[PDB]
Amino acid sequence: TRLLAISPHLDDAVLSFGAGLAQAAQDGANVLVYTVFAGAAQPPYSPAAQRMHTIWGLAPDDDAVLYRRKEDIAALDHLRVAHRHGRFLDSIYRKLPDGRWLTAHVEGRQKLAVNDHSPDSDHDLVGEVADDIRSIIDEFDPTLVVTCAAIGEHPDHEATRDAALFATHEKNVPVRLWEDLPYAVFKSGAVELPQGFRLGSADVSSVKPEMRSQKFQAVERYSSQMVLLNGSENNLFDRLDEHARQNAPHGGYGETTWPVVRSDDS
Ligand SMILES: CCCCCCCCCC(=O)O
Ligand SMILES: [Zn+2]
Repeated sequence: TRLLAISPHLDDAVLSFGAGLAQAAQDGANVLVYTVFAGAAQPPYSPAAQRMHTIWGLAPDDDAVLYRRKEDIAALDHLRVAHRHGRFLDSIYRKLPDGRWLTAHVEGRQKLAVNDHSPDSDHDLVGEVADDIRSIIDEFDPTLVVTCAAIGEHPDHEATRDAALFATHEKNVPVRLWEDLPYAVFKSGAVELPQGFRLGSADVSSVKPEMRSQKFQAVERYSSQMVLLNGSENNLFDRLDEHARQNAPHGGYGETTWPVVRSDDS
């Protein structure tokens, strides 16, 4: 088994699929977690990025990508799986064709806004990510690819998912999507896939308590993300446990994944 997990950001694969990854490794699978939006960023940073850096417990002008890459390596090391850090800039570092930042902070609004931009610029990014994923598929030769469902609709998650769908379709490798966590705790779960693709029936895994423990410990390696993920209740792991319990009231911990298959008449 050669399992390629494609994470949009430095944390998503561990949060959503860390128990699956750890179990795969223990079972003897060759596991590689490739993060798309791990590209190096350097000042000057936008006000919005500087705001995020502060929330992440860094100085505004710190090399946040470096800090997060080190966290990712620590977390994946904990799960005993390999990492690969991609070249694409997180949405907080990207610019529009016109020179404006992609993401902006709006005074008095907690949620960051995305500036409108061309259909072409979106298509081009997905195309580039798909190119890189096709190259990794050639290099790693996975028997299975898993990436995010993009529940929560983060643009980076949607770009990752779509590019993975295109690349795996072209290369004829099976693909599954994980339920994005913690997003799925506060979203409906329904997603809109690119034309021609649809989800098959869900699998809800049953993971041994040791795997849950190992996942949760790995999550804690993402120090920069903890305050943000824990919320005003300090209850990330409680919420993840409850979500798992909902989906398997007769079980222990688990993670929901769906196969992606071709739609009828496509
Ligand atoms: C426009 C939103 C800013 C992008 C922030 C990406 C940070 C990673 C957190 C996550 O993976 O969920
Ligand atoms: Zn993410």
